[PDB]
Amino acid sequence: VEVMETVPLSEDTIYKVEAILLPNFASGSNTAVYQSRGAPYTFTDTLDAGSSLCYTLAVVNLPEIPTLLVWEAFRVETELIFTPQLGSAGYIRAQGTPAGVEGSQMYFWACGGSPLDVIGINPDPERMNVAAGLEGPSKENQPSVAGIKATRKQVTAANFPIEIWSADPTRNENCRYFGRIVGGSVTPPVVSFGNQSTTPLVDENGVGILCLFGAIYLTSADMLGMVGYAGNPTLSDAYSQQRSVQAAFGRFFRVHFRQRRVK
Amino acid sequence: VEVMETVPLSEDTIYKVEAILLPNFASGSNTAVYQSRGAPYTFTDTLDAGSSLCYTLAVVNLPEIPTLLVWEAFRVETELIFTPQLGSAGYIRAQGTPAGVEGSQMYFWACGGSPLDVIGINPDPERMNVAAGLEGPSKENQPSVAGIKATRKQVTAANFPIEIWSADPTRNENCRYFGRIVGGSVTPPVVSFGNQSTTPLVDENGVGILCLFGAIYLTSADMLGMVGYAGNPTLSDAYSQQRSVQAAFGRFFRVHFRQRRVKH
Amino acid sequence: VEVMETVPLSEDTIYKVEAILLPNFASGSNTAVYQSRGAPYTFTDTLDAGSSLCYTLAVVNLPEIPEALCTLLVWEAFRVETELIFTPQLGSAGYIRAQGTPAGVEGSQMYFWACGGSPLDVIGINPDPERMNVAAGLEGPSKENQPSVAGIKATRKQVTAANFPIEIWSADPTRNENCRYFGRIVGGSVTPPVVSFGNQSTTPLVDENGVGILCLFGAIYLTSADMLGMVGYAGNPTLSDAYSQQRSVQAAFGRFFRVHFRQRRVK
Amino acid sequence: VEVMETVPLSEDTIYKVEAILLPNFASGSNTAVYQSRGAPYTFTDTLDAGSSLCYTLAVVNLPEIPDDTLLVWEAFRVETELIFTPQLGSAGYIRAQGTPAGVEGSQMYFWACGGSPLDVIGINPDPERMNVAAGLEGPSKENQPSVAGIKATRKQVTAANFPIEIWSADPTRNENCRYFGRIVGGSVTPPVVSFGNQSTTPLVDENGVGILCLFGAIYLTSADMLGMVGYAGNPTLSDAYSQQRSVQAAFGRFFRVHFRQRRVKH
Amino acid sequence: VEVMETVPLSEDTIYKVEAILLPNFASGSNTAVYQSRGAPYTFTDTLDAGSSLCYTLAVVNLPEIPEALCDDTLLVWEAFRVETELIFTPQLGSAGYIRAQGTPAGVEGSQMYFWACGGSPLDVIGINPDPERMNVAAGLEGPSKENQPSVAGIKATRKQVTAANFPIEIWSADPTRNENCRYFGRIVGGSVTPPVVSFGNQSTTPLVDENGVGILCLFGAIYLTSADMLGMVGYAGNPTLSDAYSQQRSVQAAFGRFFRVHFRQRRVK
Ligand code: NA
Ligand code: NA
Ligand code: NA
Ligand code: NA
Ligand code: NA
Ligand code: NA
Ligand code: NA
Repeated sequence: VEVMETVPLSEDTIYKVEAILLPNFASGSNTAVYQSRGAPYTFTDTLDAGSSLCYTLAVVNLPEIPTLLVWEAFRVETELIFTPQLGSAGYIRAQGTPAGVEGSQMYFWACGGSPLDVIGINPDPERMNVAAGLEGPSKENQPSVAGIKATRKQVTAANFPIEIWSADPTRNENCRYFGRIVGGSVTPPVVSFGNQSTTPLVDENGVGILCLFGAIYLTSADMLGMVGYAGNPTLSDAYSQQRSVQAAFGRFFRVHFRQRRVK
Repeated sequence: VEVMETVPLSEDTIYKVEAILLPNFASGSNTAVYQSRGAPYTFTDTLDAGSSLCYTLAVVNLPEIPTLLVWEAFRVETELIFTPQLGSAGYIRAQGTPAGVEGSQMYFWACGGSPLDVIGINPDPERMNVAAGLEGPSKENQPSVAGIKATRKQVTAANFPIEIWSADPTRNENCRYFGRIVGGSVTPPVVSFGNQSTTPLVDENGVGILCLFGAIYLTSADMLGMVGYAGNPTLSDAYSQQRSVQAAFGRFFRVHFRQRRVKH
Repeated sequence: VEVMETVPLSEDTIYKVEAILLPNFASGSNTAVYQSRGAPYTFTDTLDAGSSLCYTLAVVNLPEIPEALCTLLVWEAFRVETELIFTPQLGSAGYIRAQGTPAGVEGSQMYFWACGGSPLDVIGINPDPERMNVAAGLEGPSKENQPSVAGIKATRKQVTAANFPIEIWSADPTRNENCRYFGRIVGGSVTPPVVSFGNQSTTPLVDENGVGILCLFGAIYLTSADMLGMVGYAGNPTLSDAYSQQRSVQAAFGRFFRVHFRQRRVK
Repeated sequence: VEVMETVPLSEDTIYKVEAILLPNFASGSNTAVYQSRGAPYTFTDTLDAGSSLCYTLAVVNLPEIPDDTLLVWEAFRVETELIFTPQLGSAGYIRAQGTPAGVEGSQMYFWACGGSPLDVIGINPDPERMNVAAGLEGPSKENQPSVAGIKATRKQVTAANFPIEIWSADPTRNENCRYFGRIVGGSVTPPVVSFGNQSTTPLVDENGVGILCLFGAIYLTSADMLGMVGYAGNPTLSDAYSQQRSVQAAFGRFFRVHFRQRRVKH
Repeated sequence: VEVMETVPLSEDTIYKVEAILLPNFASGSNTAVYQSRGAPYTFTDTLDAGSSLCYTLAVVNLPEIPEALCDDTLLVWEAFRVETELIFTPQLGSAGYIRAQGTPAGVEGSQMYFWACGGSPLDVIGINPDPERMNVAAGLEGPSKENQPSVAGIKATRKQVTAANFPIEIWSADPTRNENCRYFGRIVGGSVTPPVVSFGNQSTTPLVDENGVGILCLFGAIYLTSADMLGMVGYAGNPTLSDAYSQQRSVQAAFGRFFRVHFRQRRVK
């Protein structure tokens, strides 16, 4: 598509979308399950549906506009919704203190004119399996790296686990995304939030996200760590059967649009 | 409301409000309790009044001003008041050293023309309860997420626990807020403070907080971690009965105002 | 006072003050005790003189300005260089027997400096008044059954002597009008300190109107406190119950200040 | 070479290269072995081929370009990003703490873009005790001290078997190259990987001159070690399971390099 | 001296110095010992030569300037910016292993990262942190024994780093001196703190003051000083971080600190 000039700003040529994407521990491709804590995360060699956080997706329809004019997203405000977890996450008997949330984390958002492109990799393919309800890589004896043989798909269903699928920097042409992954078994999360920040979506030529299909595609995943059961001990072998993934309560998006002429 | 021009600055067309919001571990709606350490935090299934930190609110009336002129808050200085805690927090017997303050944290302030809008979510509703003296989510079988069915309220009383209520980004239109949450069981807090920094409150159009009701609404919550009892061991099973939430001693606000012409 | 223009710069109308403020574990008001490690910090319910780090203060007289009174000329501090003096602590702090390695310095921290035209205004709060006492040699809050918060009943005064413990006294943001200060507190029982230093950085002291610290009393007031953590005794185990009797607060060796002045007309 | 003016930008005078460099636990100089986890890292006195992460190299051909001066491609900026996913149970579990182990430990994040191979210095950190296996490049055995002095072994990364535990970028060379590295120590340090598709890094020096591809190719080199991990379904971070503990690398490092044309004179 | 204008830049009026300062665990003043790991660090009350990291110094002579002295003015070399970078590699099994945690030990512990560039030697202050209990071995420069307190006051021992035997556990840069020098340091405490080393070949640091004046090489040389301690390590193939292997724990330094210093000429009176 050839990109031409923006349409002069006025009440009729601007738009905004607000959404909260909810944490998703899907059971299957067409069954997102919205809950902020997973089912207990078992220590088996298999990634299980219900305990493994998946990307959340939202496709938000934009108004029809009467060469062609399309909506162009030029900035986004995005913020996580969360509260501090003390006793809600159980307690550490050995330290006589609330456990809180801690562990490995992922903070991720994307805004695009089409679905998020991802690469699916099994990190320990001699040993690790992906349950039938979740999208896993193809079984083609490919190595555990992001090469030409790696499985590539788009996030168009509820069951893409974040422990398998990474954003594909070789695609995602008409999309902006940002991610941060933190390792460690007990690492503290840090969640900053407010209502004053905004992120531009325009490239070096001043071009934002062109909504050529008349919708905006929002994708997110926000894992903050692991937690136990409220009122119970945790962070011990004895209570390993109750340890669960904690996600944020939601990721807010406010996307701002103008109109762009394209050919 | 239609926002028009600012009034030319002069002695009579500016104002400032100073306040220190004090930590609050309320026992009920109409009873804030100002203390910087909570009652001991018990490991039960219930969030209890007295041991769970709640938002602190202040509504500060602004002078009458003789289309309509209103006070517009355009910037704020806000700072935490605290001191290092060593032996005041107990000691760790196994490590032969003062315990200090450590654990999960929240640092939060808001400035607005009306009360802070919040979302209330029970993070483990099958197991966790909120005591009668605290505001809890409605019991409508909603899932534990910030969706359409999540309980939405305004912070208009002393008994909104931070372990339940988060600022609502779908609302708070005439308000600026900033928050930071740190997890972990024993995470060290970091508190920086001074008297040289300021934060603007104006949006993209140069418009600050319009005090349409003739008052500025300040809201804060500042949890620095957990502590034990001075002179006693802590961070062990044996002394969990004494472990308490530590808040800052206060959050200072200095809010600066000009006047703005508006049309209702 | 009403602030007017700066006096044009020249050899005669600028000045600088250099000082190193030394760590102070005072035993009383008029006898600062300069040492970089406190007496062993006991686990009693009392903050003890000798083991608790106190603010350090220096009041430095500035030159008389000839024909100052007419409008009056005063010295105006408009920027400051300030840096901590320290060295890495390995075996000097003892060793951790269980981990077979030098202990170093670790624990809760405070880094603080202030520059002003009068003493630092502070608020004094006992964090656990049902249980904790302040020893008689140190300035403590008044005993007026006030809650342990920074409210209107909290004890307020100025740091004018050697015996204000940092575990009690915090800078007062409702006062300190002709003073700039910056503090950072770090919690945790074993937190590593980080000390960055150099001789290239400078901090401005001017407000939004371009006005720095006006030295109306004829002196610059410097206040500091720099606690880096806890340490043991060289050659001995530490970080254990058995050696808790030897655990002491470590401060920096000094805080350097270089304050730069010009002249300002007021009335 | 004398550097002259850039060629006016147009469709025919600009180019870009995309590549994903893959983690390499080489068995020998002849063959990179692309895998994101090493073979188990044994606690012997020898660095072993297959368990030690090596630099990855890619030489990417650029198009031929149609007085005594020449046009060459000039790389003026680069987008580079790591491809990874969070590791929970895929890394085993910590039995004592009843929780997934994740990835943690010492780290290295490194990229280079150049007109010729990366210049490196090879140092044995403990030469009285530590050996380097025959399948990996090690320093010369010339009784040199364990420091980066004039006697240290200097080589270029032109093969698959340069272990990052021995070979560091040489700041005395690497003239027509930009590189950036970060090493993090500690036995259990959490890695932090930030990524996105909005960031770009300039490659131009103080004279506005980028990487001059005098040989008609761009040389990319990387290494990205994120920590250690165990086996999925098994305990780890204990003596009992030390025989399974393995180095974890990123799944790949993406590069997108942007070029213009520069007039030069040999 | 009175500083005047810079000399117009040209091939003949610019210069650069490159050096790699190597880690030094000296046993005496005139005998630097270049090695990146010290001898085992004993837990005695004495800082020992061979196990304590000392500053490394390089004094590099600059070229004579033709007709440098003329009328009442003199040309001198002025250092106006510096690139400096640490040379290191990740340490896994090279540092031993932690038996209890079934993993390589790596490098961890207290750290110091320091560089200085000047027209004369680095001015330092020497302080014994625990003078009732701690001694400095005879081969190393230590504070004077004058009953001075353990602080940076007027009785603290002051001198310059002019030899190989100034331990970093004693000697700190002196902010009351170092007039014609720029320095930068960072100390990190803790018993097991991870080091973080960032490096590249794109960064440069200016050496000019508020008046645009860099380091004036009035003595005809550039003085480079560095110290880079990254933590502690064990022995390759052995357990570490335990009481049983404490006798093998050693300080780990960087393999070198690179400097590239850039000069122009400055007229002085
Ligand atoms: Na499983
Ligand atoms: Na549409
Ligand atoms: Na409870
Ligand atoms: Na005591
Ligand atoms: Na080995
Ligand atoms: Na070519
Ligand atoms: Na010793």
